[PDB]
Amino acid sequence: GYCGPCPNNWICHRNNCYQFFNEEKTWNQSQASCLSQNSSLLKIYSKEEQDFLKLVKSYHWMGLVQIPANGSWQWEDGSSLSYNQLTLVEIPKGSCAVYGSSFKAYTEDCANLNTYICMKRAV
Amino acid sequence: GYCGPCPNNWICHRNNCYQFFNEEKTWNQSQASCLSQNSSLLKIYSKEEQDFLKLVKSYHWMGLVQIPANGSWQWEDGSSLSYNQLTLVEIPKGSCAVYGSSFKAYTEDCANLNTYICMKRAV
Repeated sequence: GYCGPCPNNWICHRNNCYQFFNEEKTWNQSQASCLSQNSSLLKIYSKEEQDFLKLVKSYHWMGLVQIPANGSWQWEDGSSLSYNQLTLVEIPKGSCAVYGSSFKAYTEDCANLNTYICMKRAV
Repeated sequence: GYCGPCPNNWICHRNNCYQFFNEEKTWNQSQASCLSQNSSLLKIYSKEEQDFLKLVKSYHWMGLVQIPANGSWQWEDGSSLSYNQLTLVEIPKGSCAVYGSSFKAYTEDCANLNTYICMKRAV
């Protein structure tokens, strides 16, 4: 069958759309860049349905952030981080997270410059 | 727009279809597995149009083999390996090649067991 719809030249899988950007930006600028293209930073909503992402090397900003008050990690769509989605390595002080392959994420200072991955959840 | 057509749950990009198999097989068994699903082992026909593949980690069988006589490397579709497609590291004796990320390939004994990537070139 066909996969989509998706922005031109984006990778499509189960109707989810992904694109990898190597221009480095802060977490906020990365999220903004994704939003300007009608998407959001990468969200791992299901390891089973996003299996190939385990093969993505290096580190990239994803849509996982820390809440100021309670300090609870949640995705940009407001949903909360679940145990079965990925293994988050909480390294001191950082309030944003980079995806680091193998369904593992690492906390970092949001002002750090990183490449990033945008995703459009299917409808 | 839409991307495809592609086998169910395969990754689609510019209408090319890809799937990553972690069950390890010899080069021949890997090619056969791809063929049985109407595809062929991964071919890098254009670094520009297959850019995201630079991010694929580990090593996987691809459709690049050595010809018995002249010993010229060519893809499975008969086309010849071009300089601008990838950097092939010819390590002694092997007649098959594994893709090793960053558009680099490494020669290996075809009987080695490796994970593999299948691809359906667009039409």
